[PDB]
Amino acid sequence: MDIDPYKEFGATVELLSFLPSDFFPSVRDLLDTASALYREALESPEHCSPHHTALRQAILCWGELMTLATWVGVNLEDPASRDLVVSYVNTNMGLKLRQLLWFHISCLTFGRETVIEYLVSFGVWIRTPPAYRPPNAPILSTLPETTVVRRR
Amino acid sequence: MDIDPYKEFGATVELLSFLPSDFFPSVRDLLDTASALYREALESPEHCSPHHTALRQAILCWGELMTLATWVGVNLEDPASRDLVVSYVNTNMGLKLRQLLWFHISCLTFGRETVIEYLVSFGVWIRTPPAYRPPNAPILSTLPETT
Amino acid sequence: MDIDPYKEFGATVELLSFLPSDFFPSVRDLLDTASALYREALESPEHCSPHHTALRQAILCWGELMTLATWVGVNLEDPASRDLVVSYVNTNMGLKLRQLLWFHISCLTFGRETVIEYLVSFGVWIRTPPAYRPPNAPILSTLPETTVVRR
Amino acid sequence: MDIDPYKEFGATVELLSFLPSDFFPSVRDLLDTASALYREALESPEHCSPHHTALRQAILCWGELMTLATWVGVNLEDPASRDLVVSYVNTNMGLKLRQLLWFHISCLTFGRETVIEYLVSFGVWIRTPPAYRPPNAPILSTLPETTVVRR
Repeated sequence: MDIDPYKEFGATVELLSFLPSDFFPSVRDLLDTASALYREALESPEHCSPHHTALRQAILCWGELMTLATWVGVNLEDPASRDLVVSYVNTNMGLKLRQLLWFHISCLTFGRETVIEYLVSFGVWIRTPPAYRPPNAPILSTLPETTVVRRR
Repeated sequence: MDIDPYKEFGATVELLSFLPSDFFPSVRDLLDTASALYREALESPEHCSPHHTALRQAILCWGELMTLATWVGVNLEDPASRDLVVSYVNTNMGLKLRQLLWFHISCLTFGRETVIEYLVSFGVWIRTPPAYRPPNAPILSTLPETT
Repeated sequence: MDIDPYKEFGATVELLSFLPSDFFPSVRDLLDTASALYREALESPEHCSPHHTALRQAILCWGELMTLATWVGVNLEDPASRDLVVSYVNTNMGLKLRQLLWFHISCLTFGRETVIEYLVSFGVWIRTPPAYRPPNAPILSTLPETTVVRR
Repeated sequence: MDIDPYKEFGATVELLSFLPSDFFPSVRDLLDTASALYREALESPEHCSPHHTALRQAILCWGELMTLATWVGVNLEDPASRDLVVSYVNTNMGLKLRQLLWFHISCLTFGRETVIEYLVSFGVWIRTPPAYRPPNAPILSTLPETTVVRR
């Protein structure tokens, strides 16, 4: 039974596989973003959308790894293996979560069709050799390109 | 932020704590149950319901922990350290997952309102003193038993 | 009781903690802006807007902490104990004031719905990797863009 | 910046200066009256009235001085200084605040127009020399000091 976490949502793991690891915010930046934006919907006793249902499971998935990370510190006396496993939880298992947090926080912010269409145009850009492509990657942002929020 | 896992489904951590920790079927007995009944819906490119969405996440949460335990076997040359890590994952981290699989596999099979009532009714049984407690714990059943 | 100063205005304490602590201008820059713009309305018998009511209380709250810090200098001799309380008022308690002045002076100026989407947009901007975000930091302005003869 | 807290509510600082300093109940008694009657509206996600907006700011002003009162105790190593500045925060800074808490808690019950004409009437009473002054001062109440009811 091979489950594709994004296939339910119209994306694919191959489609998100082109985004470099530098693309994603840190796992703390994404938890702050979900907390400061969606937490009233995430803590509510409702299903708002499937992106909410999926973030709730992902945020708890990470909290149980952060229990493991703080566990191997107190309950493991070998210092060489304490920091070797914590490196794996933060760098490896964190990279797969950052990808998953980024996807649902973006589909709530920008809409799901916009994020999927952005991952196509970003893949076109990232597959182009650096000489033949524009130097700036495509941007996904709520800000105007000039920023300068103004009013209305 | 708190995010009680069960709250959007009508339960709470305090309501699933009526069940003892050793009540739950081993993770592999749960994965083979979902694989038997639900595999085609769990792998479909659709939103079937929120319980499907929450199983898909839980099953992937587990597969990434078994990757962790496969990694701890290869990459840790201390056998005295590797046991406490691999055992903590299969036991301590399995329990909180083993509760969450049991909940959604049972709400897909038996319905969600039946599983909430099962938790209340199992709490009445587990709270009864051992003298007056019936010998047979409550159990979820699909049988009207038609003839 | 637990009261959130921002909650009646559509914001929370974490939504203003979602921006860096050094984003907010100094207390004196914010008190100058209130007088250079909103003085007459803050001195009036009218209620005007709830941002005025909330901002009057904040300006007066800070006037009492400056009476305190002036009091401590005169009436508290021990210098190491004075530097702890004077710096605590100006920094730790000043940070919570800076956020509260900044929020109401900006909602009176730019609108409340604008400042709330600015806090969300500026905080997501700063957590994005630099290559993947617009190069310029967001900013609030009332000056219309390229209005005459450019558009 | 010369802001008057009460001017938007129809009073002044010298209209509340009719009431002696020791008239006002302790901050604890005033925070229990706001917590008893008004707590659900003070924590509400809405603007109930200007008196709510003013209490919300004032209850938060006191919460920050009780963090200062706690921080001084822990973070100052001189017992001569720590006990001197905490006395200022409780006594000196609490007087102006419990005068402010009294006014808004007294306006939410009884109404605002009643609390103003209570201040005028209590001044007429407190200015009267003690020989000609009646024994029973004015009082804010919704019911007589004796109320006959059948049940």
